Amino acid sequence: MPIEDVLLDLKHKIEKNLPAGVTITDVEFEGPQLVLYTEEPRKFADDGNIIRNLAKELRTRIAMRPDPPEDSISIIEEVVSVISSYYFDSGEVIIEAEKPGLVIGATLREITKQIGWIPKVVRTPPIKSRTVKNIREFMRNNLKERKEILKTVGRKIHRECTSKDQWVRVTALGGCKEVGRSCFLLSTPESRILIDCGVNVGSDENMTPYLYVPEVFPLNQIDAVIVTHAHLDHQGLVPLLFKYGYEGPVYCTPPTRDLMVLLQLDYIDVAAKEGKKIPYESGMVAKTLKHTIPLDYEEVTDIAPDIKLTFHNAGHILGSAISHFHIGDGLHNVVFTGDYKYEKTRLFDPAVNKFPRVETVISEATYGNANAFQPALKDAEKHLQMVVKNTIERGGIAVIPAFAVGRSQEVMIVLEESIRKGLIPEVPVYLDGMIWEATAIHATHPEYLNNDLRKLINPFLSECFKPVDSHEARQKIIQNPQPCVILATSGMMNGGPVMEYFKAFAEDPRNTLVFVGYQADGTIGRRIQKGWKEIPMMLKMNMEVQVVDGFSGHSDRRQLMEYVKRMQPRPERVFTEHGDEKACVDLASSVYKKLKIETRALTNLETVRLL
Amino acid sequence: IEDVLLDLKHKIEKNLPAGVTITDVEFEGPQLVLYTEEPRKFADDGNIIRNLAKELRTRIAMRPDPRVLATPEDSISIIEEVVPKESVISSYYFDPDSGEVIIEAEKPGLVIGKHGATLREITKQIGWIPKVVRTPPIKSRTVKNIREFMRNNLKERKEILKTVGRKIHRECTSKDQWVRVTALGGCKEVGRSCFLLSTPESRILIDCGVNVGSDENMTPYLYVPEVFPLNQIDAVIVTHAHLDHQGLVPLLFKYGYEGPVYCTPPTRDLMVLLQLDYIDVAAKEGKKIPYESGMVAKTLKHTIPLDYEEVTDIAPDIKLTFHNAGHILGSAISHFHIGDGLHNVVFTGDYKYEKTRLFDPAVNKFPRVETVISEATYGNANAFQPALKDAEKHLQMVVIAVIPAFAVGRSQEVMIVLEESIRKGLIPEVPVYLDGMIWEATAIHATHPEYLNNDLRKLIPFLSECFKPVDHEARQKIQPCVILATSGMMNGGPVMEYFKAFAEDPRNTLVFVGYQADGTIGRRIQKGWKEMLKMNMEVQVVDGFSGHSDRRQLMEYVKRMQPRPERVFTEHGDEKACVDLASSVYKKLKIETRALTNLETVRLL
Ligand SMILES: [Zn+2]
Ligand SMILES: [Zn+2]
Ligand SMILES: [Zn+2]
Ligand SMILES: [Zn+2]
Repeated sequence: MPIEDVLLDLKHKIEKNLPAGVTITDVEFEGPQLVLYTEEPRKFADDGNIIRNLAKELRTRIAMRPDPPEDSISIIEEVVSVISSYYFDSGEVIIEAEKPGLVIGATLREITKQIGWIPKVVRTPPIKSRTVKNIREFMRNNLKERKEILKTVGRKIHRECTSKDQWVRVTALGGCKEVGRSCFLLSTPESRILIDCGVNVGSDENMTPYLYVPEVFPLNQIDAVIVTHAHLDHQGLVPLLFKYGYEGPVYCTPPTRDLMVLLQLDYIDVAAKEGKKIPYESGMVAKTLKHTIPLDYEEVTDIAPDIKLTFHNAGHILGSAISHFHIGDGLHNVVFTGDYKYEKTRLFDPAVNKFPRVETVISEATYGNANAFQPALKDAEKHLQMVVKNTIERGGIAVIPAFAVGRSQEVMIVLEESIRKGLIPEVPVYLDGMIWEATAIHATHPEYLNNDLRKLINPFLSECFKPVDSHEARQKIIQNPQPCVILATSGMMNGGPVMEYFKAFAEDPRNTLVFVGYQADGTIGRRIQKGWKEIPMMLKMNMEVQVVDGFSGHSDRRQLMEYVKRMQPRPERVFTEHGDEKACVDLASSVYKKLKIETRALTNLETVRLL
Repeated sequence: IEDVLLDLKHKIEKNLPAGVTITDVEFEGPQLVLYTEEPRKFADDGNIIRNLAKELRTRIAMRPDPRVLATPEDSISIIEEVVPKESVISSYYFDPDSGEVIIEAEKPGLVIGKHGATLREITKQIGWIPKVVRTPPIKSRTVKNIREFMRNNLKERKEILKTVGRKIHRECTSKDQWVRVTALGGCKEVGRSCFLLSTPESRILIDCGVNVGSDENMTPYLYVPEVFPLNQIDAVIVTHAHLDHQGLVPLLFKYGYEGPVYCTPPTRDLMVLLQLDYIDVAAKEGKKIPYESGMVAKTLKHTIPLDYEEVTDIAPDIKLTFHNAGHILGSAISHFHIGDGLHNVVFTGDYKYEKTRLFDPAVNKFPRVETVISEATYGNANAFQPALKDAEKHLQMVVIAVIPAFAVGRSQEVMIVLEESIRKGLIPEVPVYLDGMIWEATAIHATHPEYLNNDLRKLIPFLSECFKPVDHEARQKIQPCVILATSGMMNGGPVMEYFKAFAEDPRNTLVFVGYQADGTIGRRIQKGWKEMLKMNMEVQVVDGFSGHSDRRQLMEYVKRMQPRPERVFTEHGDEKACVDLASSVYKKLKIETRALTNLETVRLL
């Protein structure tokens, strides 16, 4: 292996840059990173400048780690505040403390001295995520395979370039002139990157992206998969890639990682109970997680010999990213927005549109229609409060379909506040179908929220919220109807517990059904919102329907236009996707017309050349 | 697979009439073929096969079981007894694709007999089916070398037809339908045409040309996922014989392609001529050689000629029909019928929508067309060219005169104008020297009279005493005269020897008879560059023999297409040419149209 020889060259380079007294054992490419192993980690914990002075002269991302838990936990517990938990990752120990300042750098220095492990102290989450813990245990149980997969991915990233050609192009494999099954191929002569691989949203659930075409098969030709955010319509078929023999990395933000596992296991579990087609088994979710490499916002990451990736805040859901790809030594820069919201919301900061360079933007277009404004945050809230207030005060209960992550959380923040300020009546807000576990995960990723929510996490711990995922518990809400609010899955009524709630509450006109975001073509929710009163399960709906389209987590028409208009630098092309046909085409020609930027709607199975 | 062929056999045997038997059933290329020891019975009742074909939706030919076929040498002797000595048979060729023997006779009626009597007696005795043809005036050495090569390789040939055949008749496997076109070269440029037409079941490559311009080594983007692995390619279609459309077809074989190449019969012959010449000249001049001659052989073993108007299943869901393009001998417009009427797309290749000295106008009538992919060489708003009659008078008046030309294309139309001019006395007289395979190319025209228009057909000009071929001792000997010489845009060949020596005397003229592409020496000169060689030598442009539709003609072609297409796409022109023509069709004719870009894929359905 002539890659060993570039790692030796790197070892020796490093060794003559190191200060006296500091040694390393080995140097390895592990995923995106160059990793230095050391028998003296304390020395790197004390002087953070070595890694600075090292990365500097090497022009790359470098981590150090200890040369290779139950005795560590015990040695730490003597040496060290009210510690909730520990997690031994990279030779780090995460410590959860109610008072984190008391554990931190004199004392952190003394702790590393005695135990070697590097302490990362974190404030004890108000809520326990059972998913975060299961993933951590699963990663420990699979450390050997994981290290080996990182080595393989690493060496492939640092293979040498072999074409004397330069070009860049994007092929669409789903998510064009439709909402659903987003999946795109960015390719160069050296590299093929897959952005997203979603499930369909609409009439037919089985429909996948066009994965069987020469541009994607054989899957081993794929350098990486990027997941822009955790929504099923963007990650849901990533495990199918593995089923079909993909063996590279999946890159996403840390919260995406956690949500993706949650939503995936739930997808296939619900699919079994409801009796639909099950695209992959749970073993493929495990395989996807073993190949997942999280990256934080703003962390520039070599994912291929000629491609650097940087994630930025998208403002859509927890961990949602805008994906910037820097190709070559400044050959081209392309941004895939994923789903985004160019506006500060209760949970997140606005989508980012400042980049060192951007020649091409591929943007979503969900509210892309000329018509498609959505009410201001403040007005949407008052509207929700009034619909819910009125429903309760007259003895009805308010069913609000939602996704586990996305529309549910913003709705909860509004409700808790409203009840707290005596603006909706004190009444139980039931939460069904993984909403609550999804919310727990937010607590574990404070850095992915905006400043105000960060300081607050406390809304989500209100007495009002009552979770339910027991089926036995569901029936008690049903058998004793009693004025309340129900957030329940799934967000477009194509299935899930919201259908049980609906099957039983749709008859009394006193009740209300609250749509808080768009409902896509072909969905049950969409069909209801069009004033169909006969819904197949066949039972007739007399219940009030209100639409308070303020919590979708997407940029409205104005915001889509402002995002591109105010982008720095200004891009030379934009392409549109993730909207119904008219939405993509309307937004595209609007941007050409108003902003004079050449823009056009993508079509599934077309390939466009960027350079 | 044998088992599905038995199921066909046993099936056909159930419906054959009493007395009629078959031995074997094979897919050979696009056809299902029934072998029989009693061919006479199929010659008498044509209703047997014609019905079976229409029943199974597929072309069917019957052929004699080899066990009832005489050897060629005994067939030659049996024919020579049976036929009158003054029939004067020049040659024989025993086609192994069809169990037919082509007999070339000076007097063809004598070999056929009174009402076919003698042709009947010959088949009776030799099994082979005689197709008699009038002996071509010029002798094509290429045509003869190809025929001999096919005989020497009969076993591999039959086996390649079997393999290609079984692949064509594989069953469909997708529940999806779509069509799309990927461009791999020839977009916003002249040169290295190569397009991929694809469906969920099929991938078809149309053309695979060499570059024309500054850099000769430049190929189409053949190394991308849509083309590798090359076994995924069902078929290669070669629209016409020009190097900028077929010249790298043998590179495909070098890189492991093993399916068919489909083109017209004259294209086949011209392609082999021009390819062997390409690599031979590249050796002598000292440029990069992309493949060896062995790859031209391999290509020819895989070539399957189709005549115009022959509807041909090339894939489980694609039927192909060639039609006259009007550009050069054998040039085709390619119509692809996808599915059971899912979509129809025409690739025009290079074409000319006007009757010329040699050819009829490009065809633009089809049963259906939803998409047209058209050339755009003279696509600029500016790019009219003079009338045939006016072009001729101009050439006559201008006309030592060096005229760069391609082996096939510009050279032949020029030759017809010159011989006539000299004969009538428009230019008094001169030896018209012909260098670099022009003459051999012209011989090939004589072998394909059906691919010419009516008037030239009746005429076969080319045997005038004036024309003097030359291909190194002759070169050196070259006194007032005319020189047609290769290559047509001055990127190399003997015309550079002629030029290296005649460029100094201002007395001499350099005649450009067709466009010169970006990056060529001819283009540089044609722009009035005088430098390196000092270039005081008259330059005249008589742009009337390119063999392409001018701007008016391009527009007329689409404007009168029946049916009207829903989209057109443009290619094969310099950037401004492709974009200009596109938006001109959108504006004038209201048909959505746009120029293609290399490496983009467009979805048709
Ligand atoms: Zn989303
Ligand atoms: Zn989405
Ligand atoms: Zn041509
Ligand atoms: Zn051409």
